[PDB]
Amino acid sequence: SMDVFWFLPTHGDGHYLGTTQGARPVTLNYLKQVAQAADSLGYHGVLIPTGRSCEDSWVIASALVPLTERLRYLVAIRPGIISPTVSARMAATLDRLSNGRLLINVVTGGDPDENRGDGSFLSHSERYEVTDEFLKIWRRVLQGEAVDFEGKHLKVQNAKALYPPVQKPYPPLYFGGSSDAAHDLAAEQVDVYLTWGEPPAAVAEKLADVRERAARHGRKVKFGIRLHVIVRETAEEAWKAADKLIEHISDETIEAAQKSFSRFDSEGQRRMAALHDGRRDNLEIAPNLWAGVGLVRGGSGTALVGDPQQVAARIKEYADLGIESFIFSGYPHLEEAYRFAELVFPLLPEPYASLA
Amino acid sequence: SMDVFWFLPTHGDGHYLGTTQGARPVTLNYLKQVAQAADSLGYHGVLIPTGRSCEDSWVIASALVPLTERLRYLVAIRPGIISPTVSARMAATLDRLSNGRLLINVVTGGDPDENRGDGSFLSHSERYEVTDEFLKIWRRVLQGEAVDFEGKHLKVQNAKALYPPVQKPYPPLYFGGSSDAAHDLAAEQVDVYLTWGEPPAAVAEKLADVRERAARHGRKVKFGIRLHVIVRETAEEAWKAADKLIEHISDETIEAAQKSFSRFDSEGQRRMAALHDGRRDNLEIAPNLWAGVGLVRGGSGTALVGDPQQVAARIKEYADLGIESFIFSGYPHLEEAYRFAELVFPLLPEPYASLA
Amino acid sequence: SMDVFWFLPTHGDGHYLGTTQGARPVTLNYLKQVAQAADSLGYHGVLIPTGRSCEDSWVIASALVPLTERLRYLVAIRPGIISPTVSARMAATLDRLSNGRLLINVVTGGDPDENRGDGSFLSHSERYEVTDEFLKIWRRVLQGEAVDFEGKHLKVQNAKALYPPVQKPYPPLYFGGSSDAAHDLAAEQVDVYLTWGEPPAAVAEKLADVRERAARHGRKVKFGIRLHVIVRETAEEAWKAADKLIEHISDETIEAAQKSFSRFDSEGQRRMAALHDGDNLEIAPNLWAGVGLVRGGSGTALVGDPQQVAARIKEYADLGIESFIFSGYPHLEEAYRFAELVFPLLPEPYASLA
Amino acid sequence: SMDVFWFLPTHGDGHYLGTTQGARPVTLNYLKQVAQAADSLGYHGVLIPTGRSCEDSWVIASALVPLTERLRYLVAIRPGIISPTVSARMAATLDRLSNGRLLINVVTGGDPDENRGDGSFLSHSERYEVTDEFLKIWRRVLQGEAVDFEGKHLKVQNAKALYPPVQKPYPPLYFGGSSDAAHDLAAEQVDVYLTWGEPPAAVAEKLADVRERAARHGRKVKFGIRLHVIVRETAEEAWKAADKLIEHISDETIEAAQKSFSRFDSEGQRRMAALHDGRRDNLEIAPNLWAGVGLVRGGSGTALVGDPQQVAARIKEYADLGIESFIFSGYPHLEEAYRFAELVFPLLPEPYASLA
Ligand SMILES: Cc1cc2nc3c(=O)[nH]c(=O)nc-3n(C[C@H](O)[C@H](O)[C@H](O)COP(=O)(O)O)c2cc1C
Ligand SMILES: Cc1cc2nc3c(=O)[nH]c(=O)nc-3n(C[C@H](O)[C@H](O)[C@H](O)COP(=O)(O)O)c2cc1C
Ligand SMILES: Cc1cc2nc3c(=O)[nH]c(=O)nc-3n(C[C@H](O)[C@H](O)[C@H](O)COP(=O)(O)O)c2cc1C
Ligand SMILES: Cc1cc2nc3c(=O)[nH]c(=O)nc-3n(C[C@H](O)[C@H](O)[C@H](O)COP(=O)(O)O)c2cc1C
Repeated sequence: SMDVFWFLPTHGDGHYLGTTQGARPVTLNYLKQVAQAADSLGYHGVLIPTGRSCEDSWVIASALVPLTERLRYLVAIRPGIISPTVSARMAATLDRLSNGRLLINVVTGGDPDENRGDGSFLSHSERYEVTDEFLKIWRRVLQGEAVDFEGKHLKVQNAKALYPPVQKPYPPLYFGGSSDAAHDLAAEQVDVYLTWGEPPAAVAEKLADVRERAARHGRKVKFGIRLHVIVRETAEEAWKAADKLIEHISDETIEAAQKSFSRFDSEGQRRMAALHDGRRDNLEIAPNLWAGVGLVRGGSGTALVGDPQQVAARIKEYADLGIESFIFSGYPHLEEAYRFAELVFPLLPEPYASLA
Repeated sequence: SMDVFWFLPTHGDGHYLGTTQGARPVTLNYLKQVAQAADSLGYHGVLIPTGRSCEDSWVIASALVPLTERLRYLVAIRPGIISPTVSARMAATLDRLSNGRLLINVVTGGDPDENRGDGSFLSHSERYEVTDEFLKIWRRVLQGEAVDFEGKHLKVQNAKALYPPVQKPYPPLYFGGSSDAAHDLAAEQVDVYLTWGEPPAAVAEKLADVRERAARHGRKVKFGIRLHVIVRETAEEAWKAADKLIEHISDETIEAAQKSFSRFDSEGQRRMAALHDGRRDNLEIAPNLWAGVGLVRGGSGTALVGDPQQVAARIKEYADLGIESFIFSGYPHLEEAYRFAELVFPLLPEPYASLA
Repeated sequence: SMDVFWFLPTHGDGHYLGTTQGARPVTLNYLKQVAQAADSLGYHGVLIPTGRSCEDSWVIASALVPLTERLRYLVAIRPGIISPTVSARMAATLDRLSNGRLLINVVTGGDPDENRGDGSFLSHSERYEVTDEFLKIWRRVLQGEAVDFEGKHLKVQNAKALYPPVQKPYPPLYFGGSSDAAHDLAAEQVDVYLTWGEPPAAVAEKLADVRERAARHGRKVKFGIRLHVIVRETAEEAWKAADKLIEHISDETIEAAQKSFSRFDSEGQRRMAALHDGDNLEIAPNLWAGVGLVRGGSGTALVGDPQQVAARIKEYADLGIESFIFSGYPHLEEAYRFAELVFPLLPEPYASLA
Repeated sequence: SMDVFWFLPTHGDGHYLGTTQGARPVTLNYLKQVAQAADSLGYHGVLIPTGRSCEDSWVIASALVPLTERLRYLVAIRPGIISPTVSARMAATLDRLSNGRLLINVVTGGDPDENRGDGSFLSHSERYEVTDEFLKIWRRVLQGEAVDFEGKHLKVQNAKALYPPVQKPYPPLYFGGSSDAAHDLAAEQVDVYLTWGEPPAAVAEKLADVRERAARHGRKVKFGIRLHVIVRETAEEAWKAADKLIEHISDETIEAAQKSFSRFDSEGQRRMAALHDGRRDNLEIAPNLWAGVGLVRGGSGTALVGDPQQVAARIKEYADLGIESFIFSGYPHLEEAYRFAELVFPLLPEPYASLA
């Protein structure tokens, strides 16, 4: 069992990092190009990022749903800046229009400055308290229940969603986060726990922690990983692309990016930035795991680099740990979606082996 | 100058009111039908209702935008249940994908039970205080300002919308409401003031009140009206159709709907229900102005009934009062969009006279 | 088993016959409206007419194929004005793009003036000879065979269609015609035999004739009927709609239509135009011939309440008719009217769609 | 003045020539991908090839017209296998549906076996006699005339097309062919004469000949060229890409392809295969003009290879001869459409300089 996702670059796209050379602006036409490419190639879905640097996820996902047949959309909900009852009605409507193709990514918000710009002034513990109260209302409302809820942060009275979703009991909940509060929330309410591309040993420890917490609640959760990928026909070509991707990066931009990550209140971001510490040398932190992406890009900071045999082998290693969802990306997002499907799909389990 | 809108029945559609006989469920295909009908017939735009009884406005409008060329979407924002910065980003993204076809309807929420289900426990004056603070943030954020705002209800710090909208300074704000708080808010911040289909004398008084208040703020506002329409080739056919529309309505339905409106906290809803009082006699409150819709339906509760000459004549009276936007609807919404465009457009000003 | 089709008005649409009042021109947007209506309402497919007065069937059908999900397209081929190998490749591409939603209507051409305008100067017997030779090449080419064929009219040598169709052995062949040559052709090569809306006794005789010939060829053919439909909630409303449909028709237009039909070398058109002789328009219970007063081709309509309309359909079904191709004025609104009033009274899956 | 076209691979696509390795099947989805890329990237149009090895041109263009906004479609008509009146009606319908985006490529048919497979048994002179009679009927029918014509090959009597086209007097006629009959037909009836990518000196001679013949008819024709393009950021990358494109070609495929080109009765095809003769050495017949494509591919068999500066300079040479249309292609067609648009458009005249 394996779900392979792609990524919609709603914050921008291009050939290189840290420079405007060869940059592609986010347009409806280009988003349509990437989404329809992923649809026809047979990817399970696409992850749509959310944040101040992105166009709105819900507008994009809804606009592309009628233009695609099978592709699923992993769209982010952001508790604390929208009413849970309103959020559930949006989730139901999009799930209904898409005929059950909506997936939910629970995003807590790691940048306090970004959160204060949205009107939320909560501490790290308070953000997860809101998310816990949010998910309880959202899950119960989508199951047809008239919800009365009075917690520390959220209060609703007779909350209903009159239009039930297609997927039961509700669209699957995906969630990522590395703090103790995050792991407790994942073990109790979510369906899939997502992690960024740490080395296999570190990933295994995070998964074991979630399993133990989930077992105490009598639940099991599935696991997914988010990874950039630079795959070519030969390993030499792949590594040249990795060097070419970050050649135009200045040392000033590396210093500014690391200082901005230090201001983030996110344990996942602190772990991702601690793999390189803004150092251009020794970026291969593990076999075929290259951390050059994290020099500038925020969030996902590691990439699998190599020929198809090497990339599939690293995928198999993550798969052997219990991971069933893989969310890949590449620069630029259109071309690399074709490249990954044509070079790696035949080496993956069904149905990806037969798609190519 | 005149803009003629149609209506997207996101809360359901059918041939009759108050019954499930001959009802059309809200599907993507059917909404596509109505929106594409309105686009090709030459309607200026469509109004999309919002509320607990509707599918989500933002998901619907975004899904239909790539499937239409010229048609504009009058979409509702609801201050108090969503962050103003997030709402601004959504408007910008939809305005960008549509290439400047987005119009905003500011909705305060007249049903206290619906609002408490959304997590809002505000009084009537507090709801208008929130909307005042919400609109101030939203308007400035869409103009490129990094906004700091600390009011009674909303507080943002470094609120930014990085993607500017297509329409300047922002997508136009349409607003409806009959209370004194509503008239102050409309005179200060909105672009078009909307009213439901009251008789011309009452409409003139509401328009005169708004003009006077807007002058104190050094502004002028445009005016629009919302009406159902039952137009046939002869007056007898129109009046026969109007009778058939409410033949299945029972007294229990009338009592249940009217008592439900008593719980509503809306001045505009209270004015609309005071026209008919839940009684089936004397439903023609003015020449060719029939209030039979408001027996069950909430919100717009009056319709123009007559032959094309009479309907066009009633439209001119409203235009002579200063009304420039007309938002029409009919049952069922697909067929009646064709009927109005084929029977009434040739009798209206340009460009509607030349479309046929 | 029953297939209910609708109709794409590619030659024009409106509310009334014989007048330009309330007419809807053929645009991409309006064609999109009718096709998407038919798709979402659950119609099996749409028949797309062909002729000098229509937009080209292949262009329209291709343009609507990516905008529809389940709807089938009954598209016409015209032997004698296009190479059979070229026609076969077009059928294959459209069938592949549509994922097997293409249906083929074989049209021989009943208007000699229109045929001479396209460059074909064949007699009535010559038209069916060309069609017979056309279909033999077309059917074999789509089955992957490199075809060598040298007939009286058509000659191909190493004719191949490299892209195989989705439907096997080829997209189904629908054909209509009342002559003895047409019946021989239908019994030998076609899959569905279509007739216009004659009264049941006349329809039954034509079906019996095709059945006997098909048994001699060791085949069975399915049967379909083409019918206009005017259905309202009560019979009085339906008949009022029928009267309103033809109120703008004078006798100058009637004489122009009948004189035009006197030049058609078509057996199915003369049988259709002999039911009214240019009053007493109800030639059978709930079968009204007012449509054929101007419109060439389909000339009868079922008029009545849903119970009456379904009953007339049930009578046709009991004779062996499995395909029904309906239409109404205007074609968008009436597609909804038929689906909401008659589908619940029809067999599966139409009973469950509404 | 310059119009830059791309190409729809309706006969198949892939990463390499002469092998099925890394091949992309022609699907509706993939054609939608290529066409929409060219539309959003700003190409004037796409050329759609015709022939036994392709999916039908008219079905494809009709399928993509509603899915694109500005892109033009250069579609081929083959006289001798379809009635001119029927063909004119198809052009009118597609021109009307596309709102005047249809361009016509007149194709005579160079393969006698393909022509005999379609039922045409004509010699080279007879094919041009048929085409001459075909175009006269087609052009006049589209101008509203009821045409009576009795020629050597074609006879129509009261031929009419009731639906007039959008472009007047008819959609522009593009034509390619190098024989004396082709040059007479182009100078007499067509709007744009197209040639394949021969060296600049040979192209200049052909253009001067077509100019002289057209002047005797008191006409001027525009000129276009069809070329493959392999452009990368550096010249070394381009030539390695050119070498890799034909590395998997075996000599049993070159011999089987050259023997089939001999059977062709096509002057232009004969000149194209005379540039290389099937040899793998000295394929650069002119500065940055590489003939490696014509080793297998029938028809267009020369490519521009180099860095953006070199490719732009070769384009300028052809333009200096009077060429205003450039029809480009690349492997694979989706990726290379972006590559050409991002590397060469800024070096071209307006509007291509401002698109990037
Ligand atoms: C796969 C994945 C996807 C994420 N997507 C987003 C996103 O779109 N926007 C965002 O702000 N944070 C995103 N995050 C980060 C977390 O959702 C959250 O914002 C925060 O960083 C978690 O804090 P914590 O790790 O200290 O518990 C994502 C994390 C993961 C693992
Ligand atoms: C044209 C128009 C459209 C409206 N649309 C909505 C709507 O979609 N949802 C809603 O809850 N209220 C709608 N309203 C009503 C107001 O937005 C609001 O809910 C309330 O009635 C205003 O309160 P007030 O009348 O006491 O000033 C609309 C009003 C008008 C005139
Ligand atoms: C259901 C049906 C559909 C037809 N559709 C067309 C059409 O679209 N265009 C057309 O020219 N003829 C059409 N025809 C007519 C026949 O295909 C053909 O032109 C002629 O009338 C048959 O010749 P015959 O009756 O003399 O044997 C149709 C006939 C039937 C019964
Ligand atoms: C730019 C261009 C495009 C062409 N496209 C086609 C095509 O789509 N199909 C085809 O069969 N021939 C095509 N040809 C070739 C001619 O249309 C014709 O078939 C033949 O090869 C020319 O004959 P001639 O050179 O002896 O005069 C094309 C030629 C050119 C220059």
